[PDB]
Amino acid sequence: STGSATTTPIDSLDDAYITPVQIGTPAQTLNLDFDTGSSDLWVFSSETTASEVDGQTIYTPSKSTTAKLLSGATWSISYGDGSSSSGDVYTDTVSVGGLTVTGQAVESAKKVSSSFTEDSTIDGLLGLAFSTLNTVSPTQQKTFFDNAKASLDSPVFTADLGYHAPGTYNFGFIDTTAYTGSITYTAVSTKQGFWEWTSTGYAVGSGTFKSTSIDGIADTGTTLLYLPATVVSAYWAQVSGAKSSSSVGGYVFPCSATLPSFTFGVGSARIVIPGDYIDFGPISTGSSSCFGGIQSSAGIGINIFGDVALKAAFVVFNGATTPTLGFASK
Repeated sequence: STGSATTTPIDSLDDAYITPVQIGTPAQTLNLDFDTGSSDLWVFSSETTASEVDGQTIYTPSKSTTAKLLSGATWSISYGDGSSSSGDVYTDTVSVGGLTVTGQAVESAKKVSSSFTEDSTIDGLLGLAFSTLNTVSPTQQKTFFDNAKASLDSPVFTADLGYHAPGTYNFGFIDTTAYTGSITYTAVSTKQGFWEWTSTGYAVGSGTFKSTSIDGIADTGTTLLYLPATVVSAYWAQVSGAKSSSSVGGYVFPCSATLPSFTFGVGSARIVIPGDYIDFGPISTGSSSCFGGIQSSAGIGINIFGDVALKAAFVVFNGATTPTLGFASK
């Protein structure tokens, strides 16, 4: 089997992407944030505290003839941005782009933090990291991809995120019309539960490539590109007026600037992020100070290849017995 679904930016900055997902019988369609950096499929629901729902579409398990309470199971998750959610668990039928999994754990939110409430466009998350990070207790649950894997034509999914435009998540096949050149594959460590790999270096604009190993994660659920302080300083030093602002919480630059591109290495190959992709717009409405799309990871503890980086490529998440990542230009 295969699946194919369109993924759409939630706003004009590409802050996140939503993909429609069918849950239950009859289908309830919710728009979920596919997140290769976490491993829980959780949804706003009829159980979510009413004051914490503001415009989201909810899953109502009592209206699904295939929903079953997973007795005793609870979940609770906290993300790198300080947001969180928690609740109980049902199993139900879940379909993405024509690919159907029965018995998928659907984590029903009883509580969500303010940032989720405030984002009416995101009805929940669909985690695509390794199932060892799933938070369900006392019996850890499998991701949608893990449950679908055996049925797929090939044990893979691909992320093709758009710049200010729709893109695609495919399951079970490589669309060879969706990229240019060849796909370069690179080793993955699953030891932290992430799609964790080592970039071979970087360049700023037309500058020379610096060979240096950068360990990080491919994370569709993170907006920006977080890299070591040395790398980020070298980038922003090429932008007149750019500075790190403790009050704003990162590098900012004049909105009148034209930004240089940023290149990262995948083996001997190179992925170029156009400068425009690094502009995240005014820090506040109407400001002439703009927020940078490349930020320091020094306070995180891990480097993060988020959407800024991934949307410059066609990305293969290869869930074979030994997992690997593939990157192609597009």
